Amino acid sequence: HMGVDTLPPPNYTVGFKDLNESLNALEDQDLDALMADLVAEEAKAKADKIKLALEKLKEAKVKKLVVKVHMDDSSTKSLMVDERQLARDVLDNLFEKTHCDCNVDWCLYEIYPELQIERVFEDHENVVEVLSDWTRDTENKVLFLEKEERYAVFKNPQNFYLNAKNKEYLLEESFCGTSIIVPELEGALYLKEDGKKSWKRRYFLLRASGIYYVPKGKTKTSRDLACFIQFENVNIYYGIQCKMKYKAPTDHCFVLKHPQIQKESQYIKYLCCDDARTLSQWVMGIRIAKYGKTLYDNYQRAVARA
Repeated sequence: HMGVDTLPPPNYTVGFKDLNESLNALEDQDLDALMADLVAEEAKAKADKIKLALEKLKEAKVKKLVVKVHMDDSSTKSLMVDERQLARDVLDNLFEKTHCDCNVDWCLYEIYPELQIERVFEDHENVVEVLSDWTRDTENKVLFLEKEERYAVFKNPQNFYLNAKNKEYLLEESFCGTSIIVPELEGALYLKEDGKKSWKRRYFLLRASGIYYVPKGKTKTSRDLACFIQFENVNIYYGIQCKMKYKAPTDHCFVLKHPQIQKESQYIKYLCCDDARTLSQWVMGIRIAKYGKTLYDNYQRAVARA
């Protein structure tokens, strides 16, 4: 019932040289906002140099991180992020700084350059929590960009649960109820074998708790199917260049990985779809499954800011 293991059996700045460079990278109002919290022309260059040193003598309390966020146009922004802040808050901060259009597609996006995987942050996720799993010498980056797939189901619920008013009923039925209705989603995918550049086609089914399969005949798709993986154990990511790197049949790949793992590992599960549409279906479906009603709330909170 538990399925495959996603783990083997039983930092203060991210994107900067040291705590100094990160604080030197803060905007004016932000540096002053930190000073306000921390306590309880040539003169500017020296006064803000002392604010730095004063601030650098400030530990305990609500723990803080300075996070470099990478923008569309290759610029960056350094944000103060304490451990109570969700992606929703960091987003709200980025909407103020950038004066963007505040559409629902804007999101934080993590990239793992070594593992070549990437995913949206969900808006309810604790930013510090996510970044804590990263190593000291990490290549990982946080991006601010538009991903119009992130709330696909809420814009077009008919495209996943296989008119303005009917969409409403579908979502209310699917989300605004006693329990979440996960899309009826089943099909063949290619599962990468542990530690090998080889892939096997298996028939898989989406359930609220995880991905399930038909073991070996066992009455085909009956109701005594086995558990491949539970969603509580993993985040879902896009896999990049799985074709070239692992001989994946296609480049339409998702990756299921425990947050903690930061290196090539056989506990990381790679799945390959036949086309881009099947990938889209599975990613949205697994996200609906894992996050349920929270995802719907995330959507509603975003539409309010639009």
